[PDB]
Amino acid sequence: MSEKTVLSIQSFVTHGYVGNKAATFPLQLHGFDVDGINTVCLSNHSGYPVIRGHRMSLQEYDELMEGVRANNFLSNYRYILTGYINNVDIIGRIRDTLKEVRELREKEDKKLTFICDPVMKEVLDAYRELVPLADIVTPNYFEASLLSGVTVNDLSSAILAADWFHNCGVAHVIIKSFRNPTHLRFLYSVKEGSEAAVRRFSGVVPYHEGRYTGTGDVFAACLLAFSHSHPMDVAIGKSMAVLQELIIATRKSRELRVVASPQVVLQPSTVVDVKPI
Amino acid sequence: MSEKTVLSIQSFVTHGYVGNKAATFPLQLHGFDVDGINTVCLSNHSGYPVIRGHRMSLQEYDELMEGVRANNFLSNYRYILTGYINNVDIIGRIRDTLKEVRELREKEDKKLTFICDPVMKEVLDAYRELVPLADIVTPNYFEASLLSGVTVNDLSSAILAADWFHNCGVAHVIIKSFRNPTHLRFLYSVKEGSEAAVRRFSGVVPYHEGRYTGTGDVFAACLLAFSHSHPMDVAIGKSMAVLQELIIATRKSRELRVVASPQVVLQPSTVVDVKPI
Ligand SMILES: Nc1ncnc2c1ncn2[C@@H]1O[C@H](COP(=O)(O)OP(=O)(O)OP(=O)(O)O)[C@@H](O)[C@H]1O
Ligand SMILES: Nc1ncnc2c1ncn2[C@@H]1O[C@H](COP(=O)(O)OP(=O)(O)OP(=O)(O)O)[C@@H](O)[C@H]1O
Repeated sequence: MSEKTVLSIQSFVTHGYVGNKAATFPLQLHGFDVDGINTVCLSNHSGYPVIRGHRMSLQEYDELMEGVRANNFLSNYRYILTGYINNVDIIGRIRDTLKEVRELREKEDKKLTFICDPVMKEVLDAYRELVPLADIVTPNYFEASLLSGVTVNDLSSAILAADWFHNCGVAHVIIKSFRNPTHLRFLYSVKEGSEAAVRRFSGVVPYHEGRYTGTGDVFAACLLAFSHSHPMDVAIGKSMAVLQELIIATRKSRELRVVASPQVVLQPSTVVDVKPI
Repeated sequence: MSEKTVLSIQSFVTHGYVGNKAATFPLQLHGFDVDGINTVCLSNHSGYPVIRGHRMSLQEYDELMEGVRANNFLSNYRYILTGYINNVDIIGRIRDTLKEVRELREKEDKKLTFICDPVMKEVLDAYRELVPLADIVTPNYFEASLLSGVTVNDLSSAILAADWFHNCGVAHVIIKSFRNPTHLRFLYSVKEGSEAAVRRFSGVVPYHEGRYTGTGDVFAACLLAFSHSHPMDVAIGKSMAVLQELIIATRKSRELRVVASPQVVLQPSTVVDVKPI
């Protein structure tokens, strides 16, 4: 408990649990004031026969942001969370949105934590430019492979990928999974500065067959929430646990029912060991 | 606990607690799957020096709805909740959105409850056409005065206003307040059909000086939630209590901090007597 304000910039769907709908409830459950910017407002996520809706233009984004800036809302965000954007100009514009906030915050001696979930064209080049400004990044193995140039097959390659992120400026790197078969392994790598020694942690979670929509979005939201007063390694463990229990709860590519299981999001009971290397 | 699906059609702001942001969290806290349609996506509510953002056009609404309809999402809403729309064509279109859902539901022998918060031009005429389809309406005194043609000054006039709503087809009418000075009085009036006797209830809540944004939006959301398994009179009492406690909690035109007080939304402790007349 402290300043729990988040600007969350992600997709929005009317039906299903992805993007800002998936992120906002877990955050609010943990006491966070979430200011949302919906980069798209669609009918649903991919998977269905049909998808429709509105996609935010650069003009619309800029215009929204005029109000947000003019009314001094930028000074009051302790966190920025980005998810699915898929627009070169806007992900390109977020570099600016981030930079306006950080300077506003630093001038009043308050902190800012930018958590970038690099959800993935020319969008890749734009992410390569944005990720260096992140305090925490949460790539899946595919996104880590694309950004770093290193195919993330296993722990060793995951570590080389994570080094790329530290080299471009990122302190905290979570590579959320890679697949001995009946488990998924993750890597957390932390390097608190150029002249700072890197420490790595790894752990596993049981693999469950099938696909589950919105897992990455809920993970990032829980990571933010748990990172507020838990050390990062503990926060990663609790986030992995939330997902592990939610994926099991829906076993009784389909939705996670987070709303049906709020105590799981608040207080996961499954223990995930995030073990130092 | 039962089918807790809601299609909620209201405004959305990035900053502040109004519209769909104000409604969605209380509903989710009570276990509801909320499918949101954001009729506008603005930077903030009225009150600030500047307001900016996007307003949904008829074309956009229709296009969104194509996806929602095509994917058979309409059949799975137990509730429809409407709030701030302010667009003749769209509030005009909601008549259709409502009618598609009701027939889909009736054909599978399931129920539908439409709660209309008639937030208020040519918009008035359009509401006069939409309100007859509502199961529950939640006008403030101004909106009851505008719709009915009767100035709602006191209990007697509130009752004549409520009669207008029953006459055009509405079973459950809540006139949320009118101002002996240190209290606000409300009226709940129920008439379960043309050939059904009207019953009325009234109660009071302590008046608190100042303005508080989003009270109507949170009230309607809590009413829906509490109406699910409580009788309506009890549900009105609990909703009035939630607001009464939230307005007191922010005393320690400014925001209600619902996220800071989730147990108040789930389990209000203040008792509001909804007394039969
Ligand atoms: N069967 C599963 N599918 C997806 N995620 C799982 C599964 N089982 C466990 N998880 C947990 O969910 C977390 C997020 O999964 P992943 O790394 O695939 O993100 P993602 O691919 O972005 O997910 P999504 O695309 O669904 O948002 C993983 O770190 C993992 O611990
Ligand atoms: N000082 C107050 N201001 C507003 N609402 C209050 C106040 N004190 C108690 N309330 C409760 O809040 C409920 C909603 O208020 P009201 O009927 O004014 O809706 P509204 O005018 O639509 O509010 P808003 O415009 O803020 O959404 C009332 O029924 C009342 O019981």
